[PDB]
Amino acid sequence: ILRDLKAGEQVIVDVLGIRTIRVSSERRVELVVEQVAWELRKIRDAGGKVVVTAGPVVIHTGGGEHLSRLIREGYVQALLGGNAIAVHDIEQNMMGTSLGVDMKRRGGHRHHLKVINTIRRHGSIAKGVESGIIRSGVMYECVRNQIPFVLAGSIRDDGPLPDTQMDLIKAQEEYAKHLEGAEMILMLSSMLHSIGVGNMTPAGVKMVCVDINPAVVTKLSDRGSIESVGVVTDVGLFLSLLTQQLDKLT
Amino acid sequence: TSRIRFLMCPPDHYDVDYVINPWMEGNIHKSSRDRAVEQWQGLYQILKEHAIVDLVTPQKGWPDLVFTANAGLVLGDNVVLSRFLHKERQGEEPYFKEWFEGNGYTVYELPKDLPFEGAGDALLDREGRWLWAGYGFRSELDSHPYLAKWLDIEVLSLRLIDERFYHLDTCFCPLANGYLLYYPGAFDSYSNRLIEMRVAPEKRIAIAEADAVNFACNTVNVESIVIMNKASDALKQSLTGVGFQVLETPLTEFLKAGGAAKCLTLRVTEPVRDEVHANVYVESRIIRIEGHLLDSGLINRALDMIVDTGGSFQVLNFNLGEQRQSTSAAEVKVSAPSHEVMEEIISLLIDLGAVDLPQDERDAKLEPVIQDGVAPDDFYVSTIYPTEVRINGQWIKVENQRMDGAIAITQTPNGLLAQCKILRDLKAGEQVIVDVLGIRTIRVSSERRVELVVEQVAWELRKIRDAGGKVVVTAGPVVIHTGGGEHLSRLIREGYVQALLGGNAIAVHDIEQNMMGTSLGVDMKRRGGHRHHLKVINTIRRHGSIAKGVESGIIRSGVMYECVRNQIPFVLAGSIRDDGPLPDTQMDLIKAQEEYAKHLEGAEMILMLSSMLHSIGVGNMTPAGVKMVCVDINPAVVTKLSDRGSIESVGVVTDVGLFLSLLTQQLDKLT
Amino acid sequence: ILRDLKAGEQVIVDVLGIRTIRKTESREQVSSERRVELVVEQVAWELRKIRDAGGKVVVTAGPVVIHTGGGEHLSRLIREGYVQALLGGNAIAVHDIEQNMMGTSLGVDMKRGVAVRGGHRHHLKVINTIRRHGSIAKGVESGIIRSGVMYECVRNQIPFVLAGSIRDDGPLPDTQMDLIKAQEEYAKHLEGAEMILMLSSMLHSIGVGNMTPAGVKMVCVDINPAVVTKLSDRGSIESVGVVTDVGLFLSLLTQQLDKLTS
Amino acid sequence: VESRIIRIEGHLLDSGLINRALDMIVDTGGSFQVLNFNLGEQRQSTSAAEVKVSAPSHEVMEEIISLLIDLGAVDLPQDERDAKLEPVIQDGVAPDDFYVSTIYPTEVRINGQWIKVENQRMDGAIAITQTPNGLLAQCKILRDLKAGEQVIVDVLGIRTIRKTESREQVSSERRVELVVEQVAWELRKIRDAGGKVVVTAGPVVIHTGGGEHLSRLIREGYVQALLGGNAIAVHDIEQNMMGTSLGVDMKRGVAVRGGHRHHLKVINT
Repeated sequence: ILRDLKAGEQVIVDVLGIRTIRVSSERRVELVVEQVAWELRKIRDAGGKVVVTAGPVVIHTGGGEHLSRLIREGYVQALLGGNAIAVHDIEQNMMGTSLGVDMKRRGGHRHHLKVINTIRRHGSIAKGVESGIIRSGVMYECVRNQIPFVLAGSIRDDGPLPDTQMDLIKAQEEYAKHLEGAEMILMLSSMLHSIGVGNMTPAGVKMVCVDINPAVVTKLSDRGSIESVGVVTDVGLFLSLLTQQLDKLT
Repeated sequence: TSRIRFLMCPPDHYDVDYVINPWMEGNIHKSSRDRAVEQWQGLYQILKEHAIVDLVTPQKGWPDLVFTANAGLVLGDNVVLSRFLHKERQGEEPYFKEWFEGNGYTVYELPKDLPFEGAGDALLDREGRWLWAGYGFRSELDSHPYLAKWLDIEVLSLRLIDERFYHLDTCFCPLANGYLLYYPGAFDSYSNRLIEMRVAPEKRIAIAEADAVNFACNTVNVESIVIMNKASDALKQSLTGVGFQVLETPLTEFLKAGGAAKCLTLRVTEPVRDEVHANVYVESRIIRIEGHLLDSGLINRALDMIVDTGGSFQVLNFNLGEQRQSTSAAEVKVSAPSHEVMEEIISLLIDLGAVDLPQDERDAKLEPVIQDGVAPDDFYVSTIYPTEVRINGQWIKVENQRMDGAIAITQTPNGLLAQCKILRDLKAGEQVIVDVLGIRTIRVSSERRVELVVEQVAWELRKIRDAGGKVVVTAGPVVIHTGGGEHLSRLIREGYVQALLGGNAIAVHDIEQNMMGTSLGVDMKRRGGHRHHLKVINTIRRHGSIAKGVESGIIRSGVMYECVRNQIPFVLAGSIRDDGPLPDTQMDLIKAQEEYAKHLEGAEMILMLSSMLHSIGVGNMTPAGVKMVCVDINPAVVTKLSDRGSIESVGVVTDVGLFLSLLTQQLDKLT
Repeated sequence: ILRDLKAGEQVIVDVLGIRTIRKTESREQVSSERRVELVVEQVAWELRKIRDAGGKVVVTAGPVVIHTGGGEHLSRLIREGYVQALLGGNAIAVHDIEQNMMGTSLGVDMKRGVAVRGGHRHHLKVINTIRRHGSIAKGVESGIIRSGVMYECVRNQIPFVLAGSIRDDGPLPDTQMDLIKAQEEYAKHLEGAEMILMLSSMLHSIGVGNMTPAGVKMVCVDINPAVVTKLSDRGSIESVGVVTDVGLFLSLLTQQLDKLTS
Repeated sequence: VESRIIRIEGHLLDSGLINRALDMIVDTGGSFQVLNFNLGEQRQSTSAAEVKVSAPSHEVMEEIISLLIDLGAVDLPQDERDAKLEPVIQDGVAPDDFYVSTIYPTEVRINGQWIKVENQRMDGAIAITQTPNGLLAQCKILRDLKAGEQVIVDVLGIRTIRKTESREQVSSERRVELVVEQVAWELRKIRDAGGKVVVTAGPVVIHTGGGEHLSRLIREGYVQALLGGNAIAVHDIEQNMMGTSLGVDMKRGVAVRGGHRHHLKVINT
């Protein structure tokens, strides 16, 4: 694996001399989008704090440009996620793919691993931005607008990126710290990061939980309706309707 | 007496100190004192150019005293003092009372713990003809009869349903010359119907959400002048177009507490008409419910049903019963804003076993069947539960109980017979129970994917329409339920659909959504009873066809409407589950299959909008070469129809309302 | 279509002298096991109690019963006196007869529990054969139908009603295509019912539900939790619903019924 | 058997607050008797009820009172007592019977005085300390507890301060069976040949009652290594020690609420 390579080893490049041997209604979504957009604009305007958690499905499904727009226009004060969402976002922006899938419509792991290796060689996402190889997207806007982010590691992480916190005691601490003072947590199909964040968050914080996995949603919409809202829908579609609605409010 | 007087109160002690509405949330001690004073001065000085303004003395610890609209409601020499729901504003009441007394008003006071929040929740018709009174968040429905009596005026009740628009004056603004500025989405379907019955279309200025969250309805109308926080260009054009002069003055510091220009003012010189007198549409009825009330949660379920349906309550007494296992009993006064809503409520409470007090028990009302297969207006709709009805002072058991029928009363050799019958089995001359008296019971696709298919399908639809080709649509009731009917009827109106194939249920729900704003009793504005549904079926059966319903003017919009108005052929194939059915529904399925087949001839595209079995049936009839577009969340009507190869059959697994929404949006982009 | 053929017409048989002319581009492309098991235990007990007391049990059933291998178990239930009436559509009868005559069932490999393509020939053959004999009952009498759900209904004189639908192939001559009469026939057989067993039959289950008063035990089995959640709105003392494989459900039910009367 | 009278106030009849309280009592293993009910005069007036709660043991009583505390159940003002405190003796370990915190704003009674708990979160312990700025009550996760800290145990002297609006609200059986037949055969073949079988497992194994069967597989030599997370180990141990599993009633195959106490107890132990 990349992180185990040692200075002085010879590595095969190019491709020569290699062979192998053998659920929510239309009304519902629209009502929640209406409410969440109003609240987001309201909180931003009052200088409050919104925390977003996001999983790779945000990128895969086609929602990354909507998220990076939220981050660029001041609606997001911290981003919590994992290794995979940062890799796929950087990948979509550097090569227009995510897991080798052209966003223009399976596919190889080459783009994915090239991204990981390139960011490891620079040493951080921010140095990738500074050197000019990351020019847009979710991680880009976090760096350019100095929005704090935390990437918590997982057992399945590829690489990982240098930025990824592989000491989970520390990761839980960093999450907790960024959650302080949050008025709203927007959880964009981030699964275990969503559960972890719910466990850390006291009552009184507005929780918005978006996912097609209709039970990260019901497990987080258990804190009562007045402060936790749930929608079961594609997160890219949700983000698309949300940014549209924010524009209507101007 | 042509001189207009307002009461205001300066922001000396104003801030957001607590949270009692959704606007205050996040805003504690976030008000700027300088900007608040400057904004308040802006409004105050504009108002003084057009009217008289008195001031209440400001008071430390009661910041929302600036919102004088809620002090009470004045009409002539009488005032009904506000009783606030939240303790944080209740401390204002003595200072408001003091001002009204000092100015010689006759002050009426509601019972303690009966909330009513003044002109902020009750807005006079600007010609003084009636009072519009809100309920749902702050003022109680049961305060409305007091307003009517004490201020001697007709009172119309409106139910608020959006917590951001928690006072009537946030979303509703009567104007000079009969105009009305308002936000329909703040009201339930019942209330929207009432507004539309009372105010002609030319006089209604319905605003968009963007204007509503700027508090554009929270407007002070002096004569031809309207003063408000901010108006869009569109809104300014509408208002100036009918002769108002619009004056804007920023009030964002007060929006932080959930109020604007109108909330900051109380008009104390209001038009008093000699011919105007007390009139109350609110009605009430006392019921008794008995059993293990606390344990079963039965009383909780009854009360929630009363409130969800649009009414109100007051528990008059609750008795525990004196041994640990014995049943409890509660007497509950139930209130409703109209007779129509009362009937819906009483129908639901009947199933739960609610009964009259002996002194109030009455015989069932009866009306004659005059046409076979048609019930008289306001027939009671049966449930699955065992039921008794009171005829000539005697309770008799209903036979052949079944939901969604009418109860027919007939005379026989051995006495009165009460029989549950489906509408189509009613015979001329039978008597049917109407109203609600004398009735009781006895116990998957990604974002990219959807967008790509929408793009392709929109292009193809516009292309086919423009070349004069033929598009057939099949549609199931989920199109209506999910919220997609207006999108479908638009496709039909603008020439994209040459025939519509469906079943009984989609026609019933579409007509229902358009006549009463519900679908299976669900308000589209956000379970529910079968009354609306059965009333639709019965009404169309009485006219004899959907087209005669259109012609007579009772169907005025929607999917079936546009089919009739644009002479688009439709076929409704029957099913084993059909209610009624509608007259138009083909219950001979050999014939229905033939009529489907005939309408499918020459089709270049079939758009199947989650129509399930009608989709399968249509696929079986259709040769290769016809473009098939299959939309459904049931991800295997989709895979079973997308089996004819990708070049001619396209499938998406998604909400059909969302799909239709994106489709009509995309069609507009192509212009 | 078959029902439109007229005596005297010449019809292509066999497979000679037929070709396609497709253009180039065309030819070239929720309930856990523990839950289900406790529900089955409660239903099996209610079911034996009702049969011994001589009560009436009505079953509605759709094709997924055959596809999941539930057919043998439903057959057994009918054979041993638990089913007094059977309500369904065209499709369950054709699939049951196909599975029993040909060992196949349009769209599903029953034996391997997976979808398959093709199979229309066996399906249409069955429909044509029953139309030739003129009824399911004559198909049993002539000995061409020898086993299965429809067979047991005929042999034990259990009444059945097949309500037509807009998607019906054929239909069978038994299938009632006049839906006013179909609703009347359903309502008649529902009279006196103490339990209704709804075995993933979607539209028929809702129709039956509409027609059924309180005081009737409703058991609703379907892999789609959307129809189960609909039909289960009568409170947990009247209705029960499980979201599961109906063949699984029927298998356990018959196992559980054996434990009771032995 | 233990008994305790509690008081509940609010819009009891229409919020169903009273009804949710009674349900929890009986579902957790207790019983109740409503001793009295004072009905509010209007719809918005508050109502009050006094309820005698019984439990078969102290343990079950604590479970009930923990649930009722969140609904805003309080003591009659003369039955108020100070929260019991026990010291932490081992870093990152709470004393036995530590109270388990919730998401809700919470006060605790220390020498006759009600004190607001800071840094509130669920599944923590509440540590009490005297500081140069007064009494401090702090919600702390278990691993952050330090030897010497005083921690609330039992269920006395604790109340919630929730505001009014808050307290008041694919594979068919045949397929699976043929797959199992193929896997069982491959599995026996590999074990007899001395090969290596690795299992990964998540909590849903315990919830669905698979735990006894996985146990059996390991016991009889089919499993050479087990890979999983924190959660499967805690749920397995909880099910076997306590007969429960956070979030699921294994026996009845349905979701349940509550259960955090048993879960946190296992982790702490």
